[PDB]
Amino acid sequence: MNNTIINSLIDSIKRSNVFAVDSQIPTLYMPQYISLSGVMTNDNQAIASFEIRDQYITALNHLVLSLELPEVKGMGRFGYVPYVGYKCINHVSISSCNGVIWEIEGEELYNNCINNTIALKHSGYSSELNDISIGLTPNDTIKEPSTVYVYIKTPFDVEDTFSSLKLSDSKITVTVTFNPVSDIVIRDSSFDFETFNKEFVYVPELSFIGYMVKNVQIKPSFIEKPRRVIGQINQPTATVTEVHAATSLSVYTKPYYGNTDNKFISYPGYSQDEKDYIDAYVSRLLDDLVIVSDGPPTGYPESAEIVEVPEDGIVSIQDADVYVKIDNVPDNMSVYLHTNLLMFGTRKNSFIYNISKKFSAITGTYSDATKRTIFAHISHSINIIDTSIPVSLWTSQRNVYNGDNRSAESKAKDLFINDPFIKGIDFKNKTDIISRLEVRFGNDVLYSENGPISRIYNELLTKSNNGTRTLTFNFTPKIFFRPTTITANVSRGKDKLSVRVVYSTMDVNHPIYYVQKQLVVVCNDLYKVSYDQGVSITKIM
Amino acid sequence: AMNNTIINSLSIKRSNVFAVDSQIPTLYMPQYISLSGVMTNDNQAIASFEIRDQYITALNHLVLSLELPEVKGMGRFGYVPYVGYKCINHVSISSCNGVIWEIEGEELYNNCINNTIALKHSGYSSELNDISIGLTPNDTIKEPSTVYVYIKTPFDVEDTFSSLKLSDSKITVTVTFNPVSDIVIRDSSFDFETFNKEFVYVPELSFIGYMVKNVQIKPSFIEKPRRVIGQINQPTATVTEVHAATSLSVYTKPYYGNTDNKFISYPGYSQDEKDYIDAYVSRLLDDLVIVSDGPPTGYPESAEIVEVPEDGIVSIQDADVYVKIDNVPDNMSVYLHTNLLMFGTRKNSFIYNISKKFSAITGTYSDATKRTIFAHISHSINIIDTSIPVSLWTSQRNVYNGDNRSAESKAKDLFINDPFIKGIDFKNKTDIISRLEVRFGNDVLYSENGPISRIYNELLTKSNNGTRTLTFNFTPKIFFRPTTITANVSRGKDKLSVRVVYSTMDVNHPIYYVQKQLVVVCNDLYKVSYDQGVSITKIM
Amino acid sequence: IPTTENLYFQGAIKRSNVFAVDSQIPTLYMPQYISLSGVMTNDNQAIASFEIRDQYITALNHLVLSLELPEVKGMGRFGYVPYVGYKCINHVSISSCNGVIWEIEGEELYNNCINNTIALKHSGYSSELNDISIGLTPNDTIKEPSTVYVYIKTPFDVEDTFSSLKLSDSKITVTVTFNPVSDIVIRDSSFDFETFNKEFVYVPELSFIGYMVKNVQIKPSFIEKPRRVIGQINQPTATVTEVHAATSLSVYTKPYYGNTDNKFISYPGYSQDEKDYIDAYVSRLLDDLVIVSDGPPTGYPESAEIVEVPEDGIVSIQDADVYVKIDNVPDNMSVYLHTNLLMFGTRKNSFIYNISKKFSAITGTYSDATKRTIFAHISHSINIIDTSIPVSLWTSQRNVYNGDNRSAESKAKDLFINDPFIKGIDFKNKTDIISRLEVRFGNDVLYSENGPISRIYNELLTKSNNGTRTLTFNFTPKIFFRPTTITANVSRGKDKLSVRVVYSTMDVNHPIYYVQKQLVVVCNDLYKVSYDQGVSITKIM
Ligand SMILES: CO[C@H]1/C=C/O[C@@]2(C)Oc3c(C)c(O)c4c(c3C2=O)C2=NC3(CCN(CC(C)C)CC3)NC2=C(NC(=O)/C(C)=C\C=C\[C@H](C)[C@H](O)[C@@H](C)[C@@H](O)[C@@H](C)[C@H](OC(C)=O)[C@@H]1C)C4=O
Repeated sequence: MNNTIINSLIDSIKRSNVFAVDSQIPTLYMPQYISLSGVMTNDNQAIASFEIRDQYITALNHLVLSLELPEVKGMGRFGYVPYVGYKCINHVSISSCNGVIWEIEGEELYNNCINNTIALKHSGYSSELNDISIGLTPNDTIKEPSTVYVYIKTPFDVEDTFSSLKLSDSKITVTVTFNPVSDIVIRDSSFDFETFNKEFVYVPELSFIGYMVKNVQIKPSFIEKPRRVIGQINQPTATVTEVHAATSLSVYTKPYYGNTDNKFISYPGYSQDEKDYIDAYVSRLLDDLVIVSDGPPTGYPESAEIVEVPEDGIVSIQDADVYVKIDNVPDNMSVYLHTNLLMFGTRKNSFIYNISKKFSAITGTYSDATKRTIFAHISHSINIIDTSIPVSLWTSQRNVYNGDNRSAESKAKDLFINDPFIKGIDFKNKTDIISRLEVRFGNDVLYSENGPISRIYNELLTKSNNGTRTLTFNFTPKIFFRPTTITANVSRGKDKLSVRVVYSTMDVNHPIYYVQKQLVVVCNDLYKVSYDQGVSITKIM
Repeated sequence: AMNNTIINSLSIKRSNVFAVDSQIPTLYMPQYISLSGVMTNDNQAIASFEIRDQYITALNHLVLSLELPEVKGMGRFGYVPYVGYKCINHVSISSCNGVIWEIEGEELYNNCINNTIALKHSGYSSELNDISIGLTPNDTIKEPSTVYVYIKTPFDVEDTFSSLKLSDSKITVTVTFNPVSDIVIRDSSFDFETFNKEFVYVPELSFIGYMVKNVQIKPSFIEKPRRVIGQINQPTATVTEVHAATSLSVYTKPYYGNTDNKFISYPGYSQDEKDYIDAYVSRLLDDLVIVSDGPPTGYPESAEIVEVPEDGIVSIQDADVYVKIDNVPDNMSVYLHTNLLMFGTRKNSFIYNISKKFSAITGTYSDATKRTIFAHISHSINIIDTSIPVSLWTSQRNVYNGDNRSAESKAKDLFINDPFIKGIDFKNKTDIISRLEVRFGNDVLYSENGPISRIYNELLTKSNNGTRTLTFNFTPKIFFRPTTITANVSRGKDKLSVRVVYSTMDVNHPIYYVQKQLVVVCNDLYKVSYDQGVSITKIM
Repeated sequence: IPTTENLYFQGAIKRSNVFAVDSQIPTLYMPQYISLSGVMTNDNQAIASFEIRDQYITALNHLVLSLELPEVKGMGRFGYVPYVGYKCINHVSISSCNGVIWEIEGEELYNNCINNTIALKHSGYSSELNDISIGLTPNDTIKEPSTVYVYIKTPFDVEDTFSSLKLSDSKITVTVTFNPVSDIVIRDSSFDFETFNKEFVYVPELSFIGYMVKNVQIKPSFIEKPRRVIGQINQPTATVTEVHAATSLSVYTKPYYGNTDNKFISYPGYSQDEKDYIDAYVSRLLDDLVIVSDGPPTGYPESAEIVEVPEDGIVSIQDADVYVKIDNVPDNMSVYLHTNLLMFGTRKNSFIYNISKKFSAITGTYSDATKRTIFAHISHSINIIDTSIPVSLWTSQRNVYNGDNRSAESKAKDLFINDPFIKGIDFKNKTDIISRLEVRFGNDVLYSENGPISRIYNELLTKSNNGTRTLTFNFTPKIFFRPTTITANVSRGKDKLSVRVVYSTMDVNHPIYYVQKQLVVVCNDLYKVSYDQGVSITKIM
């Protein structure tokens, strides 16, 4: 230590000790990780029930659901959706003999864990699970058996032991409803889904941190329970009734693919970036987009317009110019460009949405050894929306053209995607289709915004990179304080939350226009956690 | 079920760790409030936001929205990474009694540098930061976008507890903006003259407002940052009237006022050290290795383009460059530019040559596109090379021509005016400080050779890009009165004098001529009193 | 119609103040960053002693050890292990005149900092340090001199000034024992390690945050000291004796490479992902795997089976088919495939583990200019285990075949890896080799598991992606509360923690089977910090 600091200190005011503290004796307890097998029940929806009844387990928290993924054998393309564990959850319910204590919808549990990288990884996020593997023979192993762990985040984990679920000498039932296996699987037509669906069984195990407490001093607390309201298809409104004490309100959009066969051209697999989705789509198209053939290429529909690339290299599709230059092309062969690989239009001789027009430069070298074109660099304007268009909409009734002018080989490689937690109108939820949000508490306008400033606040306040337009009414510390809520006024009709959105106007000649939307409104109501005590007499009969 | 061993294991006063009394908080109601400002115009843009409402009792979490316009026309254009923070010059929160809290643009950015989410919202995408090209005068270079800048204040530390209370006073939030030149990376082709004339800052301030029923206001303490920028290249800077300081930060900034702010390359959205280097290598390669029918044309007379021998090795003095290109036509030969960029202060002395920084170049010539497709490059190019302004290659100090590149390459040079660059390179990799000496009055307060104060700053703040910082306060904020370095007016200990020893560079290296500026940041303690409106008082 | 009401707060007793707090006056103190040079001692093991003796250093925390890495000159391949700073630490000991206050093993300090990205970076994680650099001339600079910073995390940093180590007018000694330089260096046979080991010296400097406190009010506290027990080689048990008050128990595996020369085929350098390890291995093998030669290739052992690739492109190695197609092959030359690059078999008529059979497609273009094959795309089933096999195990006595059928050029590029902190049986600790864990407190079974649910909990509760099978007993916030421990019953015999694992069964014909294992058990015991007659620690019993 230098002299200047010594002189600065070398009087007597009431000071708080910042260099020592009294190590308070905590409640005498003992934790233990407890694992239990359930009871399976079977629209023949799979339901697992876990009963927790023990004199020693005083309190419990940190629920983790294990799932045994079986060995997948056979032919065809198969892969699991990212975070497979969360995606196979439809509903989680924690109940006692008095009724439901806390419950959540599958998507909401996922939304609550979206900022937890570790919980998402344990759930099932690997190249082993999420890459689309191919089976060549009926006995070939597509996927090896694996175990996934789903962190069932509850309000009891917030402040560890302080927030824990205290079993007041009663039975606790944890009920897990599962989504059909079709929701968690990405497969092609070649894959035998019918056999798989029948043969597949959900193999769960519930784990939790149990606490054996000596002379526990139980006190009443407060809990936030989530409620979900899904609006009418393509309707820009949704209402949450009986709102008396709400801590938060979330608003988001979901696509509805019930009007399609849920088939999509491409899928990136484990690689989940916006660029990864785009690159996978470009790769799938390139095979049919630029062809090196001896004369006019064969195997394409009559509707297809495959033009020979001039010496200039530029092929003009209306106003759009495509520069195609392939090296080491054999003298007997020529370079061809598919000028209408995928096209859409609602009126004859009108605006046409052509996927071939979304390319500006294609360069590569022809391989004599593999009889394939090895593409070097592609200049395109392909977006996340293009990769998110269901194949059905290209060949829909609304289209005046054939639509899908790809080869039968390409069409056979299309994958079924039935992920239950998709948001917006694209796989990455990039496109914001809400131009204005209006929240009304009864007749009075509670909140309005054009830009997603509520989403920006949600992302900041929750340290999340994928948030939703959320209104937070509670800025008080949880567990130690009674949560602040938006309070109702039944007499003035201020007992409901009415959400109204203004959807972005889309072009009728773009296939995304026909993707149906659903408004999702999530409300977190406040409940009081009480512990029933008293004497009851019963007539012996 | 619980096992027998744990059961067997289980008058003393014990604290309840399994239950707590859910305390009734102060009755309040939060609301996200958004306001439009008042624009004022060296004709510097200033946005004023006035906050006053009988129901807005307190506020925190200031977020500034910015409407980036559609950019149309010809040329290369892109935004600097974290565009939102970069366009902020100064933020000032004041009342009728004066300024409550204020910050310089760079300091606000420095405070949010460890916040990934805040940085992303600010504007960090391929859509904004990649250098896009406009082909026709009506072509859209950049689509309109909205960016969100988190104005981190001392009021967010402990949420409602730390929040700024409004004692029936008018709170003004003043945002001074940097010129649009600082947030834009563009080439000569881009019509910046029209862009600068037509561009307008479109701001909107958002904050979390609180309606508090019967608020019980108490006095608090606030840390306000002060910045002192030293004389260009001067290894000294002094902070006067230091009476109660919580911290002191020291860093360096480059100065490019002696250049045209033009640089050869830029990686765009990809911001790693390797990304900067790879972009530079890519830009030089087409001029470095030429496949031509006879001696290549279009280069200055000063250029020394040598034909690559059958051996493949071209010797530039002591440096050997292996150049081997596949599928070269019979009528054409492989050439190496042996002096692409050169610098020297004397005619027969040491030369800094960029071509000598290459050891192996391999590729395949494309007959279809008439260009060389490079496979693998072995080089010793560093982050400093990518950070040299073009002006320094053709400077007066240089005995050589300097820039022996083609007119095509020179036309692709980009103007970079990022206001928050640190050190002498874009990634602030090179540490140019050999010694730090901090004096309080006349006495040496702290002395260091290695950047151990930076290592402590990075550890204690969980940041990967920190500064040489002396922290005097290790006491928890809000709940305690901050610990400070106290002054002695009588003894003369009322100023912080920083003296550095810059590491000396080679005069024959162009980086030597990059001007430096020493930045000293001091955080003074102020008392916040709500008697007769909101007012701050300097602890002395 | 476009107008929407802009109204504020449209949703409106002893109360705790949530909008204001009393700014308590703290203890009068002054911090200072203090740096000290040590005293080097030399089994000739390196030991650095730092004596802290000052009447004004009242308390201290945040220990940071600086290390001056020298300029590395000469020929051969050389690079440092990632996080070089932590890897050179063997043991850290903080002691006073009364004895040891706190101490840690090198690996445990690293384990405690594994979730701290910043601390790991400061330690030495750069392309400059970790990439394997090559020296061409005896005076060529391989590595430039560098300074690394090792954050010696102690229990005194938990609650900053509150948790800080107080110096009761006593001399505090910080002793740092260093691992041999062999442990922190990755080099080939060409590199003169004999001279390097002789010329290398550890150049340390200890830094800490010292606090000069005016009228300090010292109070007794509690400290957790880690204890490590390493089981006998290939022994599935390990016991921790005298367990009286433990806060946690960690169990993990380590490989033992003493039965090998510590040489490995490949190393990715700075790039440390699972894919980076795999890609580096594939790259190293490709040079010998696919050969473009004028007639049968030379330089390989007689044991090697190099087959000419047919016009078909398919080379069949038993039931495995390898598609090899190289472009621009000269007319005087042919394409060859090494069908047994690396092979292992316990019997002559048994299952043979062949690395060449792990490849399905190899495509590239031959360069006439550089006389090399430039590989475009490789389809393989190479895993993290393959990259983790020591070269010695390919040519071991157990193998009835030659094993290593690579060229002398490839074999000369093999690197010595002596990283002291490797876990599991692979470099990334991906493969879980424990099928069952049994923890006993005395003779009674305390905890048993099949799946790694204790590791899943460790990873969740500590927000770490690289955790260990850990049993936590303390769920109470440190420093404010007295830590909750598993208490002993000396009379009943429960005064020891006995761990037992059941290793997952591997195939005898796979070289990984012969990688020897060591069980590591870490126990954190509770000690009382008493400041009567200087600083001293007492074991809670
Ligand atoms: C909402 O929760 C709050 C408490 C109530 O919850 C209670 C009911 O459960 C607690 C739990 C679970 C705790 O772990 C602590 C306390 C309490 C409670 O009382 C403390 N209670 C006191 C007891 C003594 N008084 C007065 C005086 C003598 C100093 C102060 C509080 N100190 C306390 C601590 N800290 C210390 O002693 C030490 C060794 C250091 C403290 C440093 C600073 C000061 C804190 O870091 C500060 C930022 C803190 O306020 C937040 C971490 C948080 O507050 C918020 C708003 O976020 C609390 C956890 C605790 O660790």
